[PDB]
Amino acid sequence: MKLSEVRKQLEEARKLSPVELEKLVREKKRELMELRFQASIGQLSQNHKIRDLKRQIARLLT
RNA sequence: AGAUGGUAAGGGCCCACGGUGGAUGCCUCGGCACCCGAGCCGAUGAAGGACGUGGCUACCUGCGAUAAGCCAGGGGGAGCCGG
Ligand SMILES: [Mg+2]
Ligand SMILES: [Mg+2]
Ligand SMILES: [Mg+2]
Ligand SMILES: [Mg+2]
Ligand SMILES: [Mg+2]
Ligand SMILES: [Mg+2]
Ligand SMILES: [Mg+2]
Ligand SMILES: [Mg+2]
Ligand SMILES: [Mg+2]
Ligand SMILES: [Mg+2]
Ligand SMILES: [Mg+2]
Ligand SMILES: [Mg+2]
Ligand SMILES: [Mg+2]
Ligand SMILES: [Mg+2]
Repeated sequence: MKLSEVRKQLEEARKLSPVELEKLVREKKRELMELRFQASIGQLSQNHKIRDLKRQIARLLT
C-alpha cells in the first residue's frame, strides 16, 4: 500500500510542485547515499530501505 | 636294466563376479514438413550492440542513472520480491 498515501499527496505537492519536487528529490537522494554508506560499512543497514527509497524517487521523479 | 607319476615362471580355452566404456530400449524442453494466420521497422533515432543496473550478483534474463524497474486503464483473486 505504502505508495497511495505518498503518491497521492506527491501530486498534491502542487503547492510549489515542480520546485518542491526537485528539493524533495534531493533529500530523498541524500538519504539514499547515507543508506548505501551505512550498508557499505556493513551491519548498519537493513535492505528494503534502499529499494523503497529508490522506487520512491522514481515516481517522486514524475 | 625298464616303465610311467608330480612341478607352472608364465600361457591357453571355459565359468563366475567386477572395472572400464556408453551401445540398445524407453523418454523429450527441441527439431522437421505442410497448412492457416499474420506481414514491415527507422531522425519521435531502427536493426543490432557497448557499459551499466540487485543489500550480498559469476552468468543468464529483465531493465536503463527513475536502471529485475515508474505512472495509469483493463484482466485476475492468494499469494509475491526472475532463473
Ligand atoms: Mg507499485
Ligand atoms: Mg630301476
Ligand atoms: Mg605313477
Ligand atoms: Mg597354470
Ligand atoms: Mg607364481
Ligand atoms: Mg602364476
Ligand atoms: Mg562383486
Ligand atoms: Mg563384464
Ligand atoms: Mg559391467
Ligand atoms: Mg519445439
Ligand atoms: Mg518516419
Ligand atoms: Mg535495441
Ligand atoms: Mg545484464
Ligand atoms: Mg517491463
